[PDB]
This record gives sequence, structure tokens and C-alpha cells, in this order.
Amino acid sequence: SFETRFEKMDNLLRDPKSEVNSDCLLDGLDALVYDLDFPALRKNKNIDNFLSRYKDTINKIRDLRMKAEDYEVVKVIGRGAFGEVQLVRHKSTRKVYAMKLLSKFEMIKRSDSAFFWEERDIMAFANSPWVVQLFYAFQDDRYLYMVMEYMPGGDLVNLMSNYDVPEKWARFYTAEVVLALDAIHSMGFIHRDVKPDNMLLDKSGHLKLADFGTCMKMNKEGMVRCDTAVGTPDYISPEVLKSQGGDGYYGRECDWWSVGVFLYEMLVGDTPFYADSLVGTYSKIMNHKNSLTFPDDNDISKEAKNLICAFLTDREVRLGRNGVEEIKRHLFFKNDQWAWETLRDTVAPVVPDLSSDIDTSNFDDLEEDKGEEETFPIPKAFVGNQLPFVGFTYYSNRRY
Amino acid sequence: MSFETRFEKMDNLLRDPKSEVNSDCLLDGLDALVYDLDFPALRKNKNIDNFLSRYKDTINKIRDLRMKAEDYEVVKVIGRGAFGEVQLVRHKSTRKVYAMKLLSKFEMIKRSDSAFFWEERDIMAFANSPWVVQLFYAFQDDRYLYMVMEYMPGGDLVNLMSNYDVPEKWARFYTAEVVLALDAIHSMGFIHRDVKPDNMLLDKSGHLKLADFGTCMKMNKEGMVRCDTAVGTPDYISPEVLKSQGGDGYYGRECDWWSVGVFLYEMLVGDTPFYADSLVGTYSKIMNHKNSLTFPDDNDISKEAKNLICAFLTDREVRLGRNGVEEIKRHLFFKNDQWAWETLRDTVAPVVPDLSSDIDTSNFDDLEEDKGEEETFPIPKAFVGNQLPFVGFTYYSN
Ligand SMILES: C[C@@H](N)[C@H]1CC[C@H](C(=O)Nc2ccncc2)CC1
Ligand SMILES: C[C@@H](N)[C@H]1CC[C@H](C(=O)Nc2ccncc2)CC1
Repeated sequence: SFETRFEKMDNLLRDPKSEVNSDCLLDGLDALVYDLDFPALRKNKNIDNFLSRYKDTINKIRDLRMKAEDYEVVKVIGRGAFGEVQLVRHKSTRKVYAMKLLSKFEMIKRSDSAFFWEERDIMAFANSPWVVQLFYAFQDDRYLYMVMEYMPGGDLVNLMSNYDVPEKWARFYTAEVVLALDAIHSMGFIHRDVKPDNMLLDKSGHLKLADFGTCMKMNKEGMVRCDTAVGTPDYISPEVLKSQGGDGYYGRECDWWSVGVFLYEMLVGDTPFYADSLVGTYSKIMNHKNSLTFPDDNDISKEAKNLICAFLTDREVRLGRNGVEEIKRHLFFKNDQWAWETLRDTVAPVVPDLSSDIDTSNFDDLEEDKGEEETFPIPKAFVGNQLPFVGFTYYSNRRY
Repeated sequence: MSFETRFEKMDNLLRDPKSEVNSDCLLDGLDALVYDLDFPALRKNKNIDNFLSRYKDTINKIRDLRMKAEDYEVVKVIGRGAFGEVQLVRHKSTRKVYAMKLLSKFEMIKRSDSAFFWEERDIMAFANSPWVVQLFYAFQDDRYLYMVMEYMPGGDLVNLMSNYDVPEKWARFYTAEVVLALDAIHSMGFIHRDVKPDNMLLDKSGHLKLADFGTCMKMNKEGMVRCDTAVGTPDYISPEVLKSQGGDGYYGRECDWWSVGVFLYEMLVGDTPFYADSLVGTYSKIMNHKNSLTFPDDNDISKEAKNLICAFLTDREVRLGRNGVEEIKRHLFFKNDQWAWETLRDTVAPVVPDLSSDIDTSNFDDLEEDKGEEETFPIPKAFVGNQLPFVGFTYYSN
């Protein structure tokens, strides 16, 4: 039908999940202009003409759409591999966010995943109190921008470095992690990188998972096929670590292993497979059957040691294989202060006391500054570097 | 402006039919980018290869859903030549009858000239004037631009002049309707530059509309336009436009009034005032119009008619219409008792076409055939971007 066709097309331009919504189309144009405006390419008439035709229009668009200078950078609160995280205030709305910058050139400089799509999808549509929310996503010729809710409570790395975590706390945080991971699993993902760095606390001291670049969609049988290992040396499971070209076929039990490493670290103060060098940790993980020991410290309860050992075993006998319910029923979690279904409504073990909305005391003081770093080299022919990041913008077609 | 304002200004832009960044135009850009990259030579680049692999499914569905050529049943070809052919079409679904104009992308590209269509699209789509042939839809594929216009069943003035020894009463009417049509174009801020019987079409009631605006240009601050470009059939072209061949000349709207004078002369005489066997011969006579413009020794043509023609066929500086259209309207030639300027298009036309059906094409000649094996673009070894000049052409009406 004629109407049907017009309508199907109209939805395809509206749907927040459509690859051709206003966001994707405005990105498509924005990318083209960026990838053509070069004197070497300007020699071609088609190109030179097209650019002069849209010059005024494209400049109007870039000013109207969400851009970097719309935000006032309050302070850098994280910096690393593919960019940095900075506490920002929107100059117009005065609202405070944590903005993440991803160097387009650096991700193209041999990453191998386009990992940012998973990160964008989950953070934007998860709609879960266990997932750091993504409000806006935009871009220019050089950086991807992710506008997330600010987690003023800092991460679990910071918490563990300031406290000798008692069991009561360990239980709470482990329990919130379990629910957070179960929410991710219910969405059809295996996180693959469960660690204190990815665990952030809100203004009330409650946990959320941040960063999901390592996430992968499960198949129908709830499995994932991967030839190359993914994760962090201390927290990676034996099966994900040994994942090879031979196959590399694993389930969500690999996440539960990392939770065991997390629990152990909170109560002991060290990772269960710490070694002199990185490669030593590898051997100890593979030899987990004999390398996993508890120090002579009569403060780790029986239940704690049990759960840790139930998690730090071979995938085949690992706790969590029969669903999250067998984990929740574990005696370690048995308490009289909270229930699973009401946990995130209870008072947290550490409720952060904040001075202002821009209080960054729970984050280490990072230098800030830089002086803009090297990006793409000026092309001599058409390369199309902005093409992989088309449709990343989350602004014109957001879900409400 | 507030965030809400900024957001909503941008969101209105995507729905504004007069926006270069409305949804339809943006789909063109993405549609085009897919065409000018889907070549094995360019597929060697990963950014390109991955891009096309992602939008493969999506782009195909889009192309099948949007307005396309096979949505129309071609009833009959009614015009040909230029960059394509004008054909009477019936929309397969709505059963509505339109006149569709095709423009070959390759042909346009081959000989530079690939920007004239923007003026034609803009005017026909937004003029919203009874003196302008209306443009309902505009779409495209990898090869042709498509313009869905209202069908003018009355035929053109060329056809009318070849069937009648046009009397003055008729000549006056048609000249008067042309004057109002040209004034409407001028009011929109354009100089037509190609006023001729071919571009003058009649509706079912026998009333005039201007069709084709591929030579129209936007007047500058002072209502002028510089230009360089070759010329086809100088018969109606003014001396100034002919002298301005290479950016060496700025001319006003009074170049259109010259063409009206040629039009009036042709209706009453039967021949164009500066006709010659060669193109350069016609040119020479137009340049020497001061001495070449003559009238036959049969005073069938009235005094007022001779006056108006001579008032139009003079040097730009003293040409009638330089002081506005009102001095033209007040000319004694137009003095009559059958119509008034403000009510003219509501009066009964001198020739009201009698039509058999909605697809009656009796006022249009049957056309030969093209035997036209239209040339296609060669497979590129690098990025050429032949689709870029046609991005943002797509247009729909509500
Ligand atoms: C170490 C990496 N895996 C990664 C963890 C999450 C971090 C972040 O978004 N932090 C953050 C989010 C919201 N509010 C404050 C900080 C970015 C870096
Ligand atoms: C010869 C050229 N200057 C040009 C004249 C007008 C013609 C046309 O659109 N004709 C038309 C319009 C509407 N209905 C029927 C025919 C296209 C070609």
C-alpha cells in the first residue's frame, strides 16, 4: 500500500534504534563533509561544488546540534587508553554530567572491536538502576562524546584502598554486583570484564556498572564464541583466558568467576592470584586448584570462604551455572538487614557526604590540560575515517 | 536560546519542506554516498567496506519504500530532447494523472551544467501561484531526476500559434497573462531569462502557466544577475544577455520584457522578428535590431500593437518595464472591455480546450523515438562522487 510504505518509512526515521533515524542521517552528512574538506580532494569538481553548496548549512547544523563547547569542563576525573572522563556542566541547563571522550584516531589505530556500539546501546537503553545511564552521545571529526550520569561516590578501587572492608560491606557490594550482572545477563549479554574499576557508586553509595565495551551478545544457548581473550589479568577466568582458535566457547559463568575474585580481594586486600609480574598471575590462575589459598587470618567467615571457592572453581562445577537463584540462596548472603528484592532501597554501608554537585573528592586528582593530541593525518585521497562512527549520535532520536 | 529552543529548531528543520537538511534530503546524502562508494576499487578500504556492509540491508529497503519510477505508469511521451523526456503518467496507486519530467544525471554531468534544476525545483514547488506549473513530487535514482508536475492538457502556445492566425483580442489576453506570470516570477526574486512559447502552457480552462525554470536566476541586492553561458536559439534572447557571454555583463529583469515583445510580434506576424537560416545569423539581426526590426506592409497589426512591440524591442535603458510592470499594464494595447488585470485569470479564455478524458493528449504532438542507448558512468578507480550534485533534490508534498 501507498500509506503503509510512507508510514514504514516514517517510523524508520523516528525509531531510536533505527540505523537511518535523524541522528544517523545527520551523522552521515556530518561525516561526509568532514571526510571531503581537504585541498587535495577539493580539486575534484563534484566534491568542491558539494562542499560550497552545503558550507552555510553544515555550519548551522554543527552549531545547533550538541557539541563539545556546550559543556564547561569542571575537572578531569579519569584518563587512560582511548581518552578521558571529565566532570562537566552544561553551560545552558547548568546540569552536571560525567563526559567520556573517545579518541577516534586511537580506536582506529588498531583496536579491533568498534566496542563503543555495545557501550552506547547498553548505557542508553538498559534503563536499569544497575547501569550508568547515557543521556547524550555526539561527535566531531576527532572524538566520540558520551554524556553519562555523574557517579560522585567514586569506584570500588578507591573504596578498597581507603578501608579494610568488613564482611558486612563485602556482602552488600557483592550482592549489588550479583544483581547488576544478572540485569546485564537478562539483557542477553556477558560482561566479560567484571572488576572494581567498572563498579561505580552514586550519591547514596549504591553500585552501578560503568563501561560495557567488552560486552558481547549471547547466542540462543546462552554462549559466546571468541578466539581472542578479553578482560583483566587478575579477574579473568581460566576458560576465557585459555580461549583459543581451537574454539573459545564459553557462557556467563566467566562473570561469576570474576565476582569470586572481587569478593576475595575485598576481604583479603590482595587479589587471589597476585604475582611478581603479569605472566606469573597467568600461571596461578591456570593452577587455581592449587594456587588459591587464604592467609592465616581468622576474620574470613566460613560462608565467605565457601562462596569464594564456589566461584573460583572450574566452569563445569562453578556456582552460578544453574542460574542466579542458586547464588542468591548461598548462606554467605544470609542476613537480617536486607532482602534481595529491596536491597537497593536499603541504606548503603558508606553514604558519601558531598559538599557540592561537583564534589570529586572520591576521585584521584588528575593533571588536566594536555594540549590537543595527534589525530588522523590529512588525506591525499578519499579515506572515509568518519564513516565507522556514523549513527553514534544519541540526541535527535532518544527513547523517553 | 534555551536548550529546548535549540533542540526544537533543529527538530523542525528535519520536517521543514523548504529545508536543505530535511529528512528526505538527508536520505539522498546517505543514498548517494552508498552509490559513489560501492565499487571494488574503493571496497579495498575498510572504512568504506564496513560502511557498505552495515547499510546494505537498510539502504535497499529505503530505496524500495521511497517514491520510485516504477510507482508510475507511463501513459504517453509528450516532450523530449534536452536532458530527458516529459511523459504523461498515472500514479499506479492513487490513479492520479501528472506530467513527469526526466533529467539524465550522466547527460547533465557530461556537459557541466548540473545546477539549473535547483531553481526549477524551488520555484515549481513553492511558488504556489496559478501562473506557475505546480511541482507535487521530486525523486531520483542512480541515473535520472524525476519531477512530478500538474498536467497541462491545453498544450503550449507553439501548438496554438501553428493552428490559428492569432487575432489581436487573443494576442492581448495571452500577452497580459504572460506579463502577470513574469511579474509573479520577478516578485519571487527571479529573472526567467527564457521566455518563449515552448515554456507557456495552458490548463484545462485555457489559462496560461509558465513551465520549466531551468534558466531562472536569483537577483542580487540591486535586482541584477551577472552571467556567462552558451545560448540555445537566440530568437527570444535579448541583446544584453547575448552581449553578456562570459561574466562580462550584469543585466536586469527588463531582459524578460524584451522576450515578451518578441512573443507579441510572433503572434501577430507569424514569424519571429529576427529569424535567420543560421543561429549566428539570428544573433546578428538581434544585435542590429535597431535596423533589422521591421513590420510587413499589411497594417493588420494595430497602432497600439506596433507601439508595445517597439517599446519592448528597444535598448535596455529605454525599454518599457524598466520603471516597473505598472507602466506596461497602463499601455493602450491592453485597453479593452472584456477583462481587468486583477480579474483576468477568472475570465473565460479565448481557447477553452475540449478534452475527451483526463489523459487526453490531443494538444501535444506524437514523438519519434530515441533509439537512445543512454551513456552510463564508467566504473571508477577512485572517488568521483557523481551523485553529490543531486543530493537534496528529493521532495514530497502533503
Ligand atoms: C577503567 C575503565 N574500564 C572505565 C571505567 C568507567 C569509567 C567511568 O565512566 N567513570 C565514571 C562514570 C560516571 N561518573 C564518574 C566516573 C571510565 C573508564
Ligand atoms: C522545451 C523545454 N523548454 C520545456 C518546456 C516545458 C515542458 C513541460 O514541462 N511541459 C509540460 C508540462 C506540464 N504538462 C504538460 C507538458 C518541458 C520542456
